[PDB]
Amino acid sequence: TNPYARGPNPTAASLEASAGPFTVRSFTVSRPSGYGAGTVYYPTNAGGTVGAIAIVPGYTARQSSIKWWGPRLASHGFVVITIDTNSTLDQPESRSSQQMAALRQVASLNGTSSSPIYGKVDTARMGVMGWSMGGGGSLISAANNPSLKAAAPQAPWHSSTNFSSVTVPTLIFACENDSIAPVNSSALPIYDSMSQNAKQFLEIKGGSHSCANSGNSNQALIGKKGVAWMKRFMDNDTRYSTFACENPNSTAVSDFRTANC
Repeated sequence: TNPYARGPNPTAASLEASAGPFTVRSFTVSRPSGYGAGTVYYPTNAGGTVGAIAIVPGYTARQSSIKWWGPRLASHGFVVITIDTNSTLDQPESRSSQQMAALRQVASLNGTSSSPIYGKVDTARMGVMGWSMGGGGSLISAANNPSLKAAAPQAPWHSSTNFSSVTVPTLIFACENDSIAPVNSSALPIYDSMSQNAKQFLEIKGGSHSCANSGNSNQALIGKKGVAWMKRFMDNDTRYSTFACENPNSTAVSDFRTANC
């Protein structure tokens, strides 16, 4: 039996719902270590230790843009830290460093007896997500730290599209009508560069650059896919293999690709 499996067997309905099975609480990081600010979301009633995920916004943006992932993922059995960067104008390499610093501080808090997440984290199982430059930072993080278990950036933005070094299972959310980081010059070339890993491409039909942000109108589908990918790869949880790897065959998806899943 898989020691990392948490929660009831998934259904499409349970993964499309606003909340998973676990109760979620959150706190503000008192003294952020290597990044600007953070909120930690965590399950209060998981049956074991859970992996941790660090999420980074885009240029000019703050936690609000990516906050919805905090409760959505934590309610399925993850500790999620959403960050503000040291500067809203930080570039992808700095964003990646700050994302990894946030994961490090989650590990610090797991070993800090006063913290609400004391002993709640399996520090060997971690994932990275983020929007635009924060998505590029997620891909840099994965390239530089292949022990990361999963990556799921959204509408990624990076000066290079060559991520052939990435061996981490990577799901790329993309937005069809993105005019900031057009799919044809950013998200798709990034996807196509990745040759060694489980990978997936999910493009939201008609989506603007903010199509996977807080307040999007596709939270059932996007949330199902993000949770399923993290469950399958961070928890080795093959109960999620079909949800993670399937084409959802959805009229809301204008481009779907997957390989080695």
